[PDB]
This record gives sequence, structure tokens and C-alpha cells, in this order.
Amino acid sequence: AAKDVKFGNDARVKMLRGVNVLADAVKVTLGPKGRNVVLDKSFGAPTITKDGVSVAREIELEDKFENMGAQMVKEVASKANDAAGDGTTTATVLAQAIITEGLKAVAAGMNPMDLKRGIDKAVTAAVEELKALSVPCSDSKAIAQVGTISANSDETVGKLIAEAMDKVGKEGVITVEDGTGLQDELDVVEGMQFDRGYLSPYFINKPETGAVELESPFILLADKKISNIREMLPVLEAVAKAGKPLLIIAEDVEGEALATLVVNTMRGIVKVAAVKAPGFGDRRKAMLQDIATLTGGTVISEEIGMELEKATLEDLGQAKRVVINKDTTTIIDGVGEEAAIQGRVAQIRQQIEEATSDYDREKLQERVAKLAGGVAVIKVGAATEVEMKEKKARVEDALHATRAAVEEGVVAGGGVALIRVASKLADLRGQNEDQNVGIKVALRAMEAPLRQIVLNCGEEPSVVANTVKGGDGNYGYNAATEEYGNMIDMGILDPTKVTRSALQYAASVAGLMITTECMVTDLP
Amino acid sequence: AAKDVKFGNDARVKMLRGVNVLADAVKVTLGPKGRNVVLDKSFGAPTITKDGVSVAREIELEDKFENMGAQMVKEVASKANDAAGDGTTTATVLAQAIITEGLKAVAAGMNPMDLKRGIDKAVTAAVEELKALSVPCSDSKAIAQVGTISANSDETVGKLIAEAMDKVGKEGVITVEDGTGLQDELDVVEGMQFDRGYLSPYFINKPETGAVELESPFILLADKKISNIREMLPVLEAVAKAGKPLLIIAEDVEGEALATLVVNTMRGIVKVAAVKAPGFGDRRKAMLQDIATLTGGTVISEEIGMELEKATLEDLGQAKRVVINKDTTTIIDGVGEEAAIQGRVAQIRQQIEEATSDYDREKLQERVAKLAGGVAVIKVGAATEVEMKEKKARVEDALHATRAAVEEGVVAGGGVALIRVASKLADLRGQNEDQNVGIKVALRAMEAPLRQIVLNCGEEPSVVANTVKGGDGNYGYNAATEEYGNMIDMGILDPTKVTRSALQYAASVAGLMITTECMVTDLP
Amino acid sequence: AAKDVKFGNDARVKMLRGVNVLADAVKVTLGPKGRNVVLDKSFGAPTITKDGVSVAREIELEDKFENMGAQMVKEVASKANDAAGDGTTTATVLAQAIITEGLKAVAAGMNPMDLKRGIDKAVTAAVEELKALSVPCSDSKAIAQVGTISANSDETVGKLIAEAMDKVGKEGVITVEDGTGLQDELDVVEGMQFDRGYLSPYFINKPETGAVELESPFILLADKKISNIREMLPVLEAVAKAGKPLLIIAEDVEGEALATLVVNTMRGIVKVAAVKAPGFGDRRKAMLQDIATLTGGTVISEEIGMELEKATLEDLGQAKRVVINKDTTTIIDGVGEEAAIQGRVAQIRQQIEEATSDYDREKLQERVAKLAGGVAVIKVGAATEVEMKEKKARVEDALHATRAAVEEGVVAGGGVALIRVASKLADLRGQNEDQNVGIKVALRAMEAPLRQIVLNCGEEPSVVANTVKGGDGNYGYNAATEEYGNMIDMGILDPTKVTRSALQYAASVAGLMITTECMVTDLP
Amino acid sequence: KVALRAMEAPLRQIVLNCGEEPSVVANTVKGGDGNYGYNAATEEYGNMIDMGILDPTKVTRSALQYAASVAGLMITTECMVTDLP
Ligand SMILES: Nc1ncnc2c1ncn2[C@@H]1O[C@H](COP(=O)(O)OP(=O)(O)O)[C@@H](O)[C@H]1O
Ligand SMILES: Nc1ncnc2c1ncn2[C@@H]1O[C@H](COP(=O)(O)OP(=O)(O)O)[C@@H](O)[C@H]1O
Ligand SMILES: Nc1ncnc2c1ncn2[C@@H]1O[C@H](COP(=O)(O)OP(=O)(O)O)[C@@H](O)[C@H]1O
Ligand SMILES: [Mg+2]
Ligand SMILES: [Mg+2]
Ligand SMILES: [Mg+2]
Repeated sequence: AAKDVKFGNDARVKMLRGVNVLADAVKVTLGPKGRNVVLDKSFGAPTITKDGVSVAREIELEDKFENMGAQMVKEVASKANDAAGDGTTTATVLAQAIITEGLKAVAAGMNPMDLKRGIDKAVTAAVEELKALSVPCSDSKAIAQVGTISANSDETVGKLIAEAMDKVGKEGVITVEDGTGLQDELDVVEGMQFDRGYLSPYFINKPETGAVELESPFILLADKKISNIREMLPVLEAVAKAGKPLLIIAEDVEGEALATLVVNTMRGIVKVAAVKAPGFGDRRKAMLQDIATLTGGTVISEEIGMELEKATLEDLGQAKRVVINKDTTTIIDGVGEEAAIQGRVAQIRQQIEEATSDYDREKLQERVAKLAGGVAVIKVGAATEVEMKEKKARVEDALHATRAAVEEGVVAGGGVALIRVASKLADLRGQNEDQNVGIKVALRAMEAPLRQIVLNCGEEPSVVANTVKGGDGNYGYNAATEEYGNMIDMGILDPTKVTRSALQYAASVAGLMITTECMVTDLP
Repeated sequence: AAKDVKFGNDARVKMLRGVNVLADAVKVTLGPKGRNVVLDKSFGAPTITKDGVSVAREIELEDKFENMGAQMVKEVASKANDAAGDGTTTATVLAQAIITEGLKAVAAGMNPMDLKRGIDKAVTAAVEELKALSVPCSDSKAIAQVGTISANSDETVGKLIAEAMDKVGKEGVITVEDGTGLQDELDVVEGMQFDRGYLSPYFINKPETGAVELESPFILLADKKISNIREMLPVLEAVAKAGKPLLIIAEDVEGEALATLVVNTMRGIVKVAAVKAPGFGDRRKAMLQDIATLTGGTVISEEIGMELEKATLEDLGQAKRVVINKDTTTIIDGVGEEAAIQGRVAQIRQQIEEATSDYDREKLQERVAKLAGGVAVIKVGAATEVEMKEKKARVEDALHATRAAVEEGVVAGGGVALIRVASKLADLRGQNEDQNVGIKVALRAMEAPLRQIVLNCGEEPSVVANTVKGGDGNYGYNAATEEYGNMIDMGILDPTKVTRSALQYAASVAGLMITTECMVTDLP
Repeated sequence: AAKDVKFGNDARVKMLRGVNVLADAVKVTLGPKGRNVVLDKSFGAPTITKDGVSVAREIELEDKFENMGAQMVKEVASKANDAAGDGTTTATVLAQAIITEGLKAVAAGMNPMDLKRGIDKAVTAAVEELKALSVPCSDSKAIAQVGTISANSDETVGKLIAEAMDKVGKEGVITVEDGTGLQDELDVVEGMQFDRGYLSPYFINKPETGAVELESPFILLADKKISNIREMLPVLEAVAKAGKPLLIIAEDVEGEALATLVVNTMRGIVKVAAVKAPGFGDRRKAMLQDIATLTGGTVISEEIGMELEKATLEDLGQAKRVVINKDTTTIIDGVGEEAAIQGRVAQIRQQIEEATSDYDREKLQERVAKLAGGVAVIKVGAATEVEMKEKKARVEDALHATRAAVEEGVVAGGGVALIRVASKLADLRGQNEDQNVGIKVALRAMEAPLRQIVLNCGEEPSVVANTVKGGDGNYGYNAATEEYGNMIDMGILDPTKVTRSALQYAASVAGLMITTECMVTDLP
Repeated sequence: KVALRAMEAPLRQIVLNCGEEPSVVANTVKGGDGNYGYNAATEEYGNMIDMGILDPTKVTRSALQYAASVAGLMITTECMVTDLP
């Protein structure tokens, strides 16, 4: 409908004020001494979090022009989270510093577009510098330090995470779930496992809980539902000749087959249990080949040249044992060759290098870990429920941070890396003076993440920065201990990827944001 | 949508005031002299209760920030109820004292994150102390004392509950129902009983009331409904041959089976009555195996290897006698070996140790009680329906408290245990001064439950506390008798579990709550 | 219903003000130093653009009469975009200049109709001048310069665009898609390709990802779907006999045909893969003739005179090899005579000059490019989503501008061409004085685009223009370098078509707009 | 702590008025000893008395004693009385 128009300074002032509100709320959660922010929920109990991105999503302003400024700055915090899942609070601070200084430059009559180019060039130079500074983080102690630092300096979190990454491996999958107790627990899963129950509660091999343990079983994979069509007897009787247990994978099994099966198992003629496939057509069908190849078995292609009783005992896969409960089925170890195992993994490389990334890579990776790596689950400890989400969320941030630290390395924390790189870039200049100022402005903004940490500690942000700048390399001030030294020695580490991403995302929105002459919005 | 934001002290002050309103309403219901709170309902007659958790649920505030404070403290009261079902009012009081002192520390300029750690560390130390103070609750008199104390010092309640736990047993099930009369009454049921009536009103053995008593009957368990499938006559005949009564359990019996059956029972050929299974198929089928094993019978596996005709007379379970009426069927004692009964119970151990807890365990235990234990029902007397609500509610609290006291033991009441443990922890300090203050803050908050009891009695909370602190061991002040002495001697007992849970839940919410810098809420 | 009516002077003032608001918002985005405009969305995050047409669309006014003026000027910006996709901001400026001066003439008591046609005569004369000044632009450097100038002086954009036009050719199709990285990337597609995957994932010729490469394959085109009328064996057998791979194009291929086909391909009997036709009935059927003629094959006309079985091996088309994946099918090169390729293209000439224009020629040309030319895709780099649309939008404007520059040539930029033509037309007069004033008004308005650019920069618009007028030929002022010289040397180019279109569209609406005596609108 | 911390403010105020960093100047001044300090007029560090910037000991004392006297006096005040508009 009809819209309100603001030009130049009036538009920018409202924009900045909106930006300041969002940024101020986000800043208080930054650092070891960072403070919690509570998001009010109508639906249920209020949520308290130290996560800047979570706070950013919630904030919208009554003033349409101020709101627009806040909405645009909101995205940098949101984008940083997508990139690495950490440093979102830090990224917002850089946007605050850049925008305020950029607008100040704009007031002078300097061309904003030139200022943007200066900032962008400064950013590009800064990114290259970060890569040179990044030190590899391949040791468990360093990994623990990043986890601990991400989790608002919780030593126990870093400790548990380090244990898990070493254990699962480089390509393994680690997740976190709410714990029943007040104590944090770690679970490690060995071999292939999936969320399938047994269709025959009656057949329990030994332990109670519906637990089935088959010793050196034959594994069958099929593409069809089994009901009245019994004809598969020569395959099933072949198993009887062997005197070994049979594991069945198919779309479904109904009582007719199960009825004969339960009696056959009861008298010891055959020890056989049947379970349903993984779940969805493109899902379960895709995961069947790997199960079969891993166990050395053959998938029955209903679709291709195969039939229900057309398939010898040769076709069935072999495993030393399987554990089945009402909710899950696990194979101890299917017997298959590494070349086939690795080969299945090798064909997975296209699957791994997929445009979708989110959703596709994590489930896919799960197969990868199940096929050769492993799966780890972490339980979170806390007395009620509000404590549990906060504790849990930070652990995930640490989980994401460690994954990032391993792949791209780490840099000194406390904002020292950005301030240290700024000194390095003091000689960078552009096409004209407006660009030179823009460059210089970006360098100025680099300092802010460091000083927010100090500010939140109730100490002079400027005084600490002057001494830190005075220092060399990794020298910096530890907010927790309230003293100077070497940041790396202390254990305060920033994954290079989050540091890099924060600066780039903050700068990307900020350059365009400062160049806005006119803003348009609807009246109340 | 659009957000209203408060920072620092303004946020915390609003939060505190909201918490104070919630806690003030809760406090008046704490102690022997505690007073009732009336909750209004547009639906019908208002509910009056001394139960703090119920009062907490109903409190919501007009001020959006104040409401946020109250909503967060609401959870500690509610969480405590989930754990033990008692001490919810006491837990709220601890939250009140911890929060007020914690915020005061925050005002001082101390880092709240550190304050939280001090509190959390202090809580862990306090919990360990409670276990050492805790003494076993085994005798009936002590159980009665906890029941009596829980039910706002009602002696009759403690007396009746003690009789029931001893009588039913350690794993027995106790419930409470309203009473027809003005007097409290206890009902105890032994053997296997269920809420199933008879399909044939016509077959009444001796007492009229739909009452069927069969002497040395054979019990039939089935997985199908019998409409036109009257065939099974050789089974029925085998029973006619036996000359013994027949009890029938199956999904349903139609008039066709009943019609022939009625004539057969009336002229003396056979005495047979049929009743429909427990209710829902997974649930009825699950309870059928125990019924058969308990009576030494065999469940007919229509599903597995059994048919309607196929089943010998010996398959049927045996019992001394059964009692049947329109609403319920009861078996005096099925004849089964002690080992088999115990064995079903043994497989139930997985069932007992279930992640579900709520609902699954209650029903599970009921099966277990029927299998080997006993079931008790308590009726509550009162002239009016609302009086009945208050009286009954307190009885349940005592029931939960006794269950808690038996499993985890008891500690001295009147808040003496928390104040007594506080003296012990005077030696606890940590990483920094802010933590030390946080620890100290928690110790001070410990005192509050004791003083609220005294405050509600119209006496100086501080003066009684000074003498209590002055005392040793279990020495304390009895609010009801208005004098000092040994609390254990008095008969005032606090189950260790409720006391521990209250402190833990109160502190966990309080630690995060005191660390809040910014609050977000919707506009008026 | 019930209309508010304004006459003469009051109506025109309201109209002018509405126009001025719209124009002023548009004006700030004109030039190298032009500034961005942010459009607020209730849906997602706000949009930031320098594109005048996008801004014009979003502007609606609270005052009903002013809004009417704004809506009326909105079309000139919208029409310019439709004609060339560039020059929309400039067109609005001309409308601003013409209308303001025209209204002033109206105020004098001059006949508006005479003023309007005087303007129209001047416009027609100005257009003729533009063709004379227009110079060819067939060289890559000049094309790059227009791309760079359109993209708000971004050199990298102009460089990449020039490369694509040269390589795909005159009739090639170029589109732009968001890039995953922070860098710009160019993709070129050669040969015949369509967006359809394979219905047989099982048959992969060599590389994974479903990549199928058939060497010297036969191509089958059909108007059929195949279920159980597999009966095409004589055709399939003929191919088996030849030992060559088969590619199948038809409405659908399913289960039974694929099942047998899969076994045949795996064991080496035949190497055959099938893919679904292009998409919709007439659309896919229309594209079948070209596929078959290109490959030298014959489409199976179910409808005309051919049967499923009926078709010899010669009917099938031949290609060197094809590339197939899960979402795309590509033919390296079908062997077909150029006379046939051009002949297919020749029948396309009617298709090319189709009244539909929008949509029809774009897709039609895509077929054309696939038939003989090439297809190019450009990817745009940016850290965040808001940067991404702005960067990409400008690239599209440049893409459209280059297309316009090639077909109609270019003129010197900075508004120099309009100012230069205006000096030439100083001798143009009409039937009466009122027309003569209108002519003069048009010439006067021509100057404005030049001065608006300078005004955006921050320099005196009149001073620069006075010196520019003093100059000759292509002499002008470069806003970005802040100096005078030859605009062509500089690399500042305006496609003749956008320049011409802006002037004609602005003038057409402006003439009618200044002739308004009375306005009709609804009440508040 | 309130009294000691309050002492710092006049220095900071001097520097703040000048448009210089109060925290940075205060930090460096704290490091020094005796009459060493920052001269706001000349923007440099040295012996303030030698430089020519000084206050009588009596005025500094009197200002500090009165400020504390009134502050404490307000802190202990529980009631205020005035006429309505
Ligand atoms: N104890 C500490 N001492 C000094 N710096 C710290 C300490 N803990 C964390 N930091 C730093 O401050 C930054 C922000 O903390 P954090 O709240 O985790 O923000 P993110 O949420 O990481 O923006 C870190 O990336 C790190 O460099
Ligand atoms: N007669 C009494 N004398 C002293 N203390 C008592 C007496 N009765 C109860 N108390 C104490 O006060 C607490 C609060 O009573 P209650 O109403 O049951 O609150 P909860 O609802 O248990 O907070 C008890 O747990 C107990 O320690
Ligand atoms: N650096 C420059 N120096 C002088 N003129 C320029 C420069 N850059 C662009 N222009 C001119 O100003 C016009 C407006 O730019 P543009 O934003 O693309 O508007 P349109 O969107 O073209 O109205 C161009 O068509 C061109 O002639
Ligand atoms: Mg973090
Ligand atoms: Mg109680
Ligand atoms: Mg343009």
C-alpha cells in the first residue's frame, strides 16, 4: 500500500538506532563473563540463552525504519550460524562497529559506494591474513580447549567432546540429547545400526527386552511385502540345512509368515527373526545395497532379474552376531571385504559432494560412519529443563566449533586475532580517499570484539586493548583470570573458520547497509 | 513480532517483583499453620488448596516482564512435584531467598556467571550432606509420622497410610478415591483382579449381584472373538467330562455361544461363565501370559501354533475359585508354581526399568502387584465436595511422601535439616571471590524454609532460628506445639528425597535466572 | 462511489507533488555515485536495490491525488524496463524535468494540447538524432564497457559478460544464477541438452552420480509410454544385433520394460538407458522433431503412420556419445546435416517473430541455441543473501544492456548524448507559440539526467553541465574520476536503445499528464 | 569502595571535558607515583606541581570532606517534606 519515505540522514539515523538495539542485546552475551538473555514464550516457559543468533531472530522494532535496520543486521548473525554454528555474537559486534563508523564517514559527504569498496578490499586482505595466522588443531587437548571456550569456558564440555572426536573419527557423527540424570554421559556406537523393531515379539533369542542375538546369521534383503505369498521355502529350508540363524530385511512381514516362523523357532528347527526395512522407499532402498555388500550378501531385486524363491543361500549375507530389540536392530559385524566396503564409501563421494549440504550430508554421513566410522551420542545434565536447553545449546556450539577447528585450524581468542591482523593491514590503500577511509574504518571495527569481552567484565575496554596492541603475536588479556599473558597457552582458542566467517558476513551486509540513501516502509 | 527490551537492573527488578508475587502467594501455604489459597474457575465451584505447586500453576502476571520472572520460578515448584510430589511450597521459598540474594550480588558488580558456579558448587556439597543426615524409614510409626506431617499434621491420615503400605507390601499399589460417607475408609484387594464384567447376566452362581463363584474352575485364554465359531466343543466337552466350572477369557463372546451356554449351565450339565479380556489388544494380550502362567494354564496362540478346537483340557489354567460381577472379575488363587510366578515378575524387571517412568510404571506395577503383591484403595470422608478435594489432595501428598521416605529415608523437619547442613558448609570456597559470595548466598537461602514456617505461625522467624542454630543435631522448634525439642521425637519428619529435590530444583533455575542481563517480551 | 474532484491548479499541484516524491526516491540511485534504496518486506528481510524500476513499483502515496500522479509516472519507469531492462532511473528523471517545466507552461495559461504535441514533435526529432549519433558496438572491449557501466561501474562484471557473448554467439542465451562461493563464475554449455534424468539409476555406463556415456548410440523418439506393450523387440533386437547403445525419449518408461532392460545391459547383451521427454505434451512433442532431425533419426509418429514395432534401425538417430545424470540428459553431437539443422532453424524464423515476444522467444531461442548455438550461465558471488540479489540484479541489467547495445549500437554516457542532441534541435518550431514552448521545454528537460548524476556525486550540477555544453562531440564529465574529457575514451557507454526508450517513454506519459484539467479519486 | 572510586571522577571529568580518554589517562596516572600525572592543558605526563598545575591541599581536602558529609547525610535520610503545587 502507501509508503513512508526517508532520505539520507533521517533514514540512516533511524536505521542505525534500530541496529544499535539489536546489537546491544546481542553484545551482553559475548565473553566468559557474558550475560544471559531471556526470550519470552507464550507457548510455554521462557527461554534463557547466551546464544547471540537466538536473540537476533526474536528482535523486531515498532519503528518501521529502525526495524528495517535491525532486520538487515539480524541476517549477518543468522548467516554466521549457518556457516559454522558459532561466533554469531562476535559477528554482530563487528557489524555494529563497521556500520556506526561507516555512517559517520557517509555524513562527511564521502561516496558510500567507494566506502563499501574500501571496506570490501580491507575485508579480503584480512581474510588472507587469518589463513596465515591459523595454526592446525589436531591434538585432543586443543580440541578440548575450543569446546570448553565455546561452551562459555565449561571445562567438562571440552573434555567430553575431545574424548568423542578421537573415538568416532574424522568422518563420524556426534549428536547431543537430553539426559535423564543431572550428570553428562557419552555413548559410542560400534558398527552398523538402525531404528528398526522386530515384527515377531515372540522370538527372543536370550536376553529380555525383546533382545535377539543371532550367532553367525544369514542376512536377507528384499524389495517386497510378505503375507500370504509363502513361496520362498527353498531359501528358508536351505537355512534350516545350515543350522544357522536368519535375519530378514524387507518392506514388511505379516502374521502368516511369522506364525510358521514362531513355531519353527520354538522347536529349534530354525532360529529366525524378521524386521522391517529402514523406512522410506528412496531411503531404505538406497541403504540396502550397503547392508548387503557389507555382509557379503545380495539384495533381492524384485525390480530386476530376481524372484521371491529365486536366490540361493549364497545370496544371503553373513555377520558374526546381531542385536535386536523392540525399537532397534544392530549388526555386530557383517563379513565383507574392505575393497567392497571402501568402494561403497568411494561411490559415496558424489553423495558427499552434494549441492543440498544441509539434511542430505548429515544423514548421508551417518551411513558413511555406520559403514566404516562410528556414531556418538552425548547426554546433557541439569536439574529442571531451562538449565537443560542452555547447557545443551552451548554443547552443540562447541560441537560445531570443534568440527570447524579441526578442518580450518584455530587462531588466538579474546579478539586478539582480528586486532593483531589490523596492525598488519595499516598499509592498505585504494583508488581514492573515500575508499582509503572505508578501509581504515574496517580496521577500526576489528578491535570491537576484543573490547566487548573486556566491557562485559566491567573493565576499561580501551585500556586493555592498548596493552594488547602493544603486545606481540598471541599475547592478550584473559577475561576469566583478569590478567595478561599468551592466549594460546591459557587455552582460549577461536576456530579460524568462525573468526573468518564473522568478519566476512558482518562486512558483507554492512557495506551495502551504509550505502543506503532512501528507505521505504508502511505507516503504523 | 515487535519487541520490548529491558537491560540490566531494570530487567532484573521487574523479574524479581514478578517472582516475589508468585512466591508470596506460595509461602502462606507452608507449615502446620499454613493457610489455604483459593483458585477461581469460571467452569464451576472454586478450588481451595494448601498445595504450593497447584497455586504456582495458576499464577500469571499482567506485567509482561514480571510474568516472565514468575513463569521461570513456576517451574521449580512444578519440577519438585514431578520428583516426589511434595515439598513444592518449600522449594519455592528457597528460590525466593536464593534469587533475592543473588540479584543483590549482581547489583554489587560481580560476574553472575561466577555467582552461578558458586551456587551450583554449594548445591552439590549440600546434597552430599543430606545423604549423610538421612536415616532409614522402615517402621510403621515413622511412616505414619511422615504421612501425618505431609497431610498438614493430620494424625488420622498417617495412621491409615502406615497400615496400607505394610499390608499391600513394598511394591504394592495404593490409590485414593472419594467416599460415600463422612469417614475415611481403607480397602485392600488380594490375588488377581481386573475391571471386566460377565457377558452372560443369566449365569449367576450363588450370591445375586451379578456374582459368580466357580469352584476349582478351568481358565481359558484366547486371541479371538467367538460368534459363529461355536466349534471348540471337544474342549468344552472335556470340561463337561471333568465336571468342573469353566472361566473364559477372549476378545468377545456372542449371544450364539451364550445361548447354548445358558441352557447348559441351568440344568446342571456344566457351570460356565465368560468375560471379555482387559481392554486394548496390546494391553490385554500382554496381561494374558501372566494370567495363564499364574493359573498354570496355556494361552491359545491363534496367531502362532494353536487353533480353536486344538487345545487339550490340561491347557486350561486352574484356580481355587473366582468372583465375578457386572463390573469386575476376580480369581482367588490360580495354581501355578512359585518359580513361574516369580519368573514372570523377573522378566518384568526390564519393564520396571523403563525410560517412560510416568504411566508405564504405574500400570506395570499394578500388574506386578496383582501378580505377587496387593492393591489398596483409600476412601476420603468429608461433608462437602470441596472439603473432600482438600482432604484427598493432602492424603495423596502423604502417599507420595511415604513412598519417597521409604526409598530414600528421612531428615529432621521444620527446615532444621537445611539450616543444620548450612553450618557444615561454612568452609566451602572456590575459584574466585564472586563464586565464594555465590556459595555464601546459597547458605543464607537455606535458612528461609525454617523461618517461613515460624512466620506463618505469627512468631519472630529470626528469633526461633537463632535458638535452632544454637541447638545440636535434630533439635528444633515445633511450630504446632510452639516449643523447642528433638524434631524426630516430635514426629515431624521430612523425607530426604523431597528436601533434596527442592533445594536442587530451586537452585538450578535460580542460578540461570540471576545471570539474566536482558529480557524480551511482547508489548502491552 | 462518491468522488473527490480537483480542478486545474489545485489538481496539478497535487499531481506534481506525487510525481516529485516518486521521482526523488528514484533520483538518488542514478549514477556511479548513486545510492541504494531499501524496500521493506513484511515477508522476509528488507531488500536493498539501486534499480529505479524496482523502487517505482513499491511507491504508493497516502494523498489520493498525489498517488494518482505517482502511479502515472510509475509506468514510464516500468515501460523502460520492459523495452531494454535498463535506463529506468534515467527515464524517471526526464519525466520529472518535462512535467515540472510543462506544468509551468500550463500555469502561464497556455493550451496543454498544443504543448503536448509540440513536445511530441521534439521527441520524434530527438529520436532521429539518436540514431545518427549511435555507433556500432560489435567489439568485446566496448561490450565490456557497457556491461561495466550498467553494473554501476563494476569492471569484473563487464569483463565476464563480454566473454560469454563472444563465445555463445549472437543468438546464444545467457542467464544468471546465484553462486555458492564469494566469487563470480561463468559456465558454458555446448551441444543439445535437456533437464530430464534417467528412469534407470541401475544402469550407469561408467562414472557414478548416475552418469551414463553411450558411445555411437542410437536414439529413439516416441509418443508412447511403455508398461506391458514391451513389444518393440524387433527394434531392440536390431540394435542388439548392431551391438550399439540405445537412448530412448518418450512420455514414460516403467517397471516391466526397465526390469528386462536392466538385466540385458548388465550382462552385456545391450547397453540401453531411457530418459523422459522434455516436459509438457505440445512442448515435448514439438521438440522431438528437432532432436530426431539433428541426430538424423525419425520420430515415431503414433498419431500419423507409425506403430510401436514398426520402425527399422535406420529410423533411430545417431550421436557420437551422450551424457546422462539423475537430473539431466545431454547429447555430445547427433550426426545430422547442416542443411537439415538450418532448415529446422529456418522454420523457427516464424517462431522467432511471434506476437507473444515475452516468454515465447526466450524459450524458443533456447531451443535454437541448443539446435546450433550455445547456452551460458553466470554465477554471482557474495557472502550474504542481501548482497547477492543486488550484485546479481545489476549483472542482469548489464546483460540486457549489452544485448541492446549490440542490436541498436551505443552513444556517449553521462547524459551527454541527450544534452548534445538538444543543442542540435534549438531550431525546431511548431504550428503556434504554445507548441514552440513545449518543444523548448523538452530540450530543457534533456539536460537533467546529466546533472542528476553530478548532483548525486556532490558537485554543482549546473556548473558541470555548462562546461559540458561548451564542449563538442563526446566531450563530457566522468562522475567517478571527477574530470572532463572524452566519454568514449573513459569507457562510459549508453546503449542507444535504452537512451532512446527512456526519452520516448518519459515524454509519452508526460505529455498527457500535463494536459490534465481535472482529477477524480475516492475519499479518505 | 564507593568513596575511593568517587575520588577518581574529578580527573576523569577533566579529561572528559577536554575530549581525551578518561580511562586511558586514569590508568597511566595510577601507574605513576606522587605528584606525577597528566596535565590536561598540555596533554602530557610529569610532575603536575612542577608543570604549574596544582590545587591547595586545603581546597582538595575541604571539597572531599563536604562531598562525603552531604552524601552520607542523604544516605541516612528516610523522609522528605514539601508543599504541593
Ligand atoms: N575466558 C575467556 N577469556 C578471554 N576470551 C574469551 C574467553 N572465553 C571466550 N572468549 C572469547 O570471546 C569470544 C566470544 O564468546 P562467545 O560468547 O562464545 O561468542 P560466540 O557466542 O562465540 O560469539 C570467543 O570467540 C573467544 O575468542
Ligand atoms: N508441626 C510442625 N512443626 C514444625 N514444622 C512442621 C510442622 N509441620 C510441618 N512442618 C514442616 O514445614 C514443611 C512444610 O509443610 P508442607 O505444607 O507439607 O509443605 P510442602 O507442601 O511440604 O512445602 C514440612 O516439610 C516440615 O518440614
Ligand atoms: N562513472 C560514470 N561516469 C559518468 N557517467 C556514468 C558513470 N557511471 C554511469 N554513468 C551514467 O549514468 C547513467 C545512469 O546509471 P544507471 O544506474 O545504470 O541508471 P539506469 O539504471 O541506467 O537509469 C548511465 O546510463 C551512464 O550513462
Ligand atoms: Mg560460543
Ligand atoms: Mg506436604
Ligand atoms: Mg542500471
